[PDB]
Amino acid sequence: GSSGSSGLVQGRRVHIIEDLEDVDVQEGSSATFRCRISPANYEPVHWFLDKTPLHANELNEIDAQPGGYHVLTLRQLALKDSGTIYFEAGDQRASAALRVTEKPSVFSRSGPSSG
Repeated sequence: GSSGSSGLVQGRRVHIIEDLEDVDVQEGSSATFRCRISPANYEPVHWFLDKTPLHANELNEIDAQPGGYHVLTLRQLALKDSGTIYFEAGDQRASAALRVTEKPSVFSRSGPSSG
């Protein structure tokens, strides 16, 4: 019905070698999200969760193990974070079940980024 255009152009090529698996831990902890994506030396890398972008910070951790092993240690998580990690790399997109239950502690992720 609507209008629009199409296009099929690109340079490099990414291949999801070992897509994520899954994670389930009490909110506020550091959930690790490993994923093997080629080229092993691909970068930069993007990381999303449900419907929100993710960037390395005092809490956000994004390592780069050898062999395209991108590890994401989201420190200080929240029950709301519980969703699905949507990794991005070229023309590929991973998807891992990001589960997050309640935790014993309190006051972790209430309002880090106002907006």
